[PDB]
Amino acid sequence: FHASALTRSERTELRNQRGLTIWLTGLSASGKSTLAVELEHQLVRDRRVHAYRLDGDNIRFGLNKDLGFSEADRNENIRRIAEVAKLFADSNSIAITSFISPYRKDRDTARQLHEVATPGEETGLPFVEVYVDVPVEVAEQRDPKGLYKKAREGVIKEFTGISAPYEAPANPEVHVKNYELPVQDAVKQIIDYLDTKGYLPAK
Amino acid sequence: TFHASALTRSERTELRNQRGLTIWLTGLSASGKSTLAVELEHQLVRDRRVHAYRLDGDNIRFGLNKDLGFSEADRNENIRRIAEVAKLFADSNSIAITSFISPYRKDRDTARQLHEVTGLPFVEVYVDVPVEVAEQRDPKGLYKKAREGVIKEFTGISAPYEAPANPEVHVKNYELPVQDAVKQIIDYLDTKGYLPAKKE
Ligand SMILES: Nc1ncnc2c1ncn2[C@@H]1O[C@H](COP(=O)(O)OP(=O)(O)O)[C@@H](O)[C@H]1O
Ligand SMILES: Nc1ncnc2c1ncn2[C@@H]1O[C@H](COP(=O)(O)OP(=O)(O)O)[C@@H](O)[C@H]1O
Ligand SMILES: Nc1ncnc2c1ncn2[C@@H]1O[C@H](COP(=O)(O)OS(=O)(=O)O)[C@@H](O)[C@H]1O
Repeated sequence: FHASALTRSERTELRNQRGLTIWLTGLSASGKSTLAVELEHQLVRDRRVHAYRLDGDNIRFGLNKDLGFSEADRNENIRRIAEVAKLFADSNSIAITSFISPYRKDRDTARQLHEVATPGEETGLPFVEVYVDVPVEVAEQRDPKGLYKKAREGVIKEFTGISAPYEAPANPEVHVKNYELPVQDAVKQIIDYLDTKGYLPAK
Repeated sequence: TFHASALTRSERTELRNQRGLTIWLTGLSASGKSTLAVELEHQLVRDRRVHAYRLDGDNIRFGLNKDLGFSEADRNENIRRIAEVAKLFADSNSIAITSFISPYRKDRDTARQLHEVTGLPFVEVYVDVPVEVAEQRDPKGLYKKAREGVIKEFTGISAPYEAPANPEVHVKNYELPVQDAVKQIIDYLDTKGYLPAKKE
């Protein structure tokens, strides 16, 4: 019987794909969730790989149902999400996250956790920071849930882009100017990048 | 010309060619949980060709749960988080394999309902050895430290272990080859049709 756990190399070959994390960041209504859902469809369906999205829906009322909006809780929220994305990446799955993650330190913390060697290997796992970029005016014109309106009326306290800052990434792996660009083209810009790094199986 | 709705379990199941579920190991320190987890993961990924992942002390205690100490509020939290992570894995159509002592019936029960509450299968595996067997293995000298009071509230010595009354799989993991134990688990999984067809 095997006494040593599967190595990244054995798992990579046996699962026939690599593991990495795709981290979307951008204003509310920039389209993070929209790109994540379609990106996941193509990866699993079109590319035949294991990919899984982490977002408010499966995190907020589960793993992080105990976190509020305090500085401490906001940091812990990001920390936990990052550790989880890392576990999926370590299992040779492609984790896709779509949290506003407004602060540079939010993404730095997630990147660092991924970029540090894993128990056994000499390297970490790829962390692909995708800036889903739209001017605030574009986000406000979308405002599907009315959040911006309620943000400009204090109904919502400190809202990214309105009463709290969004710190734009200077050097994201993928910068998607997600406006006046069809969703299919934006998702393609992402998949095309992944292919240039050979992060995906043939096709 | 794009998907507005996220992949459904049914579709992810078709596309991934496997079901997702959580195999929860529970038992005393040195009962053999990691050994079983490692070999089980090898067999599921290699021989059965599926996506499975072990959640053990290694990748959890120093990462996601590094902030957790030992107050009971902490041991409950440790278990709760692990259960939620296992569920996400099952939801992704992966077979999560967790190996934590998880001494309290309450925690395992809470973990289970998190899954069964349509829903994900939760296969509770009791990796059972009487305490004298675990204490004679004591590969890391933890039992010796517990006996000397160097480690307090040590499961099975100075803290309780609530054995599962009706676990899906009961492994009498003593004077038993690891291969036979893993086979017991995998065979149970096939009786439930949880795995794709065996490779020819
Ligand atoms: N490339 C795009 N072109 C036009 N509309 C888009 C595009 N991407 C996203 N949207 C639209 O913008 C709104 C916000 O998208 P959403 O995914 O909910 O954003 P976020 O997850 O960043 O809050 C939705 O109405 C969505 O359909
Ligand atoms: N079936 C077995 N028979 C005899 N020894 C075993 C068996 N399974 C595991 N062990 C031994 O027992 C020790 C504890 O196993 P381990 O898997 O680390 O336990 P646990 O993870 O439950 O604390 C190890 O030294 C291992 O080699
Ligand atoms: N007080 C303690 N009780 C039990 N295990 C302990 C204790 N202190 C340290 N350990 C170590 O931590 C492992 C148990 O950790 P877990 O499996 O994560 O336990 S659980 O109860 O929270 O599920 C044991 O194998 C042992 O190496």
